[PDB]
Amino acid sequence: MFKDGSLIPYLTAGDPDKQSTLNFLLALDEYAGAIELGIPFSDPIADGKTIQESHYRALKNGFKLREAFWIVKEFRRHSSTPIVLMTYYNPIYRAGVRNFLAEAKASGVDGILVVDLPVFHAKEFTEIAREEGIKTVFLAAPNTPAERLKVIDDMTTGFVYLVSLYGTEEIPKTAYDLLRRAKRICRNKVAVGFGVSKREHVVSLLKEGANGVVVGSALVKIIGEKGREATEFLKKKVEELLGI
Repeated sequence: MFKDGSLIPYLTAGDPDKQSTLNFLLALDEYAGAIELGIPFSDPIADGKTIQESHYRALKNGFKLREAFWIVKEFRRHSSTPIVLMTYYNPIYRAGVRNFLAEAKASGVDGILVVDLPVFHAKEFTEIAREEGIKTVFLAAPNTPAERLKVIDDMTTGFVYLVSLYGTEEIPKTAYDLLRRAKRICRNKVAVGFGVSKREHVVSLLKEGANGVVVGSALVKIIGEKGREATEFLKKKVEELLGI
């Protein structure tokens, strides 16, 4: 869904507010090959400490689901950079799958990632997504075996997203091992969310086969620290990670 060598920012919607989120996106767009926009959820059990707290912040400040389409729609007025919406199933199941996908498609979303999509629903989800024009993005962790990777790659229309809960400040062997394994199997492009935070992390991961590197924790850390004034700080962190 993005160019090879891409840096892919991840931001939580409504952290600290939908307005600041828009500002951050517009500020990082020039460095982004694609963008992941996260929908805060009450029980973000799949996320690491940093991202979990951004979910809490966003919600505390009173974020509401569709406030995410506002961010996208507005962003679209300025950019055409691919946008991937990341969410938990709950919000979508409760709000009607097809209805959500359709609305997202209208707001300008290109692909969706449902962190905890029940395998029991995977198929129907992928089909509805295809009918609504939304590309799919599936996750795989260090404990995802070769056989599951294949099945994941086969249902993926957007790209395969590899993560590492591990954190770091070096990238764990187990994470490199996952990338390596994913490359010998996936036909789709793969992006990695391994909690990078240093230029060597970006250089290394790209060199090792990552089509794109996601950058979330490093950005969300700054945002929870600088609030609405995090903009320029984000630009510098991204430039540092880019070597510019």
